[PDB]
Amino acid sequence: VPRGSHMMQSGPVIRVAGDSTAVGEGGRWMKEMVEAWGKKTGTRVEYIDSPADTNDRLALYQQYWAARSPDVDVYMIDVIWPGIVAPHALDLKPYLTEAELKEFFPRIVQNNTIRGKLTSLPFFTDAGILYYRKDLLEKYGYTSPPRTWNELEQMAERVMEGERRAGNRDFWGFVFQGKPYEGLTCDALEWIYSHGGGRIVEPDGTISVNNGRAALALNRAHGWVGRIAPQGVTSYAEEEARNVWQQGNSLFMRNWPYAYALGQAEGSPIRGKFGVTVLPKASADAPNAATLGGWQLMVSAYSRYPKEAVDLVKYLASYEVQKDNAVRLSRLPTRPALYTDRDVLARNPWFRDLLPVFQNAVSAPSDVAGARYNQVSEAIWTEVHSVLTGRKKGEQAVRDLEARIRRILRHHHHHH
Repeated sequence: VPRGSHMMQSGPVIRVAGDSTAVGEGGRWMKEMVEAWGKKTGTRVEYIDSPADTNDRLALYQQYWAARSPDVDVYMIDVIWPGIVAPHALDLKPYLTEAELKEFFPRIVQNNTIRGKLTSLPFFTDAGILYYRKDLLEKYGYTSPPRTWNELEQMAERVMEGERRAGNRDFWGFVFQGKPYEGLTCDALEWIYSHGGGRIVEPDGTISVNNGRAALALNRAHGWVGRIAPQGVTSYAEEEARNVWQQGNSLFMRNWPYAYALGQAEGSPIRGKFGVTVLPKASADAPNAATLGGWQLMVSAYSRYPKEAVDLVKYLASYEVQKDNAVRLSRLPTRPALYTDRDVLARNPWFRDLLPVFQNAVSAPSDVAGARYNQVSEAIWTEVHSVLTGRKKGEQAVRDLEARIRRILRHHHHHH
């Protein structure tokens, strides 16, 4: 076969579908890392811009997976996607030693493990956290943020009485996401799990929510509505909550981490006045909780170069690449060691406060629900929202919610 520029060059070409280089800096950075890996290893690489919209990205990836296409080796997948994409993922478990796997938060490794397959490595993350006004806590004699829900409610009532007396009729104690949508599922998982009430649906498939601790969790949350939280909280998603908070009108907020940098912006009324920590829990013997978000890296089951693709994924999820992502882009690492890295904390000191968040991360039940996740989530947010609006109590809601999820997850073919 003759040589010439138009003839085939031998050798692998490793193709990554990552964040888009057209939108913001995340995709430009990710492509820079892929190209760096290619240069350091002598491996040709190509980069595919993925949609920023999660549903559009999933659709794009499904065009490849439907065909068992070899044309992407590495995909960047959402936290709830392992549960639906596992058959399209190479099992990474044989390629990682225990020492290597243990460097990641175990709850995020668990999220990515579906019927024993390690579908993907943790890349960067997000979870539900507590925002608190440190100025106001100091003013009212508190030296640390609340560790329990009762403390939260006590502090909220004291600070609300003092700020309303001083004349701010718009001031509240707590804002969160109470609207009947996906975000309520995430708030509710935190409430229930942090009361010792379980994970709604357990990783082994047990529908555990009909229990006394879960019921209290929900009744407690109803007890906030119109009292330490606005009556309108039952219509709030993430940005309605952030609006009240960022105006200076809430002592506490539950939200995702994106609100932190927005609150520190030049014109923000609350710039320099807040901290973050893990959400409270019912008592010291209960566990903490933070509903898990974020992104993972999968090697395609259809890759023609699985070993090389794995090498690239391990590199992208490595200590130094995650560190670069944290220092340059403020992405939250999936390695606990980075939360005490002196260079990460010099750039992002508040990251330290998130270590207990990710040590206590819990996932929505996408592992077990598969193609029926949205049905299960809708059941959860509907029943929980029924409690927040006073239309039913927690005991009935958790009973009704168990029944709803059982119907959704039941095998079609019954046998009497």
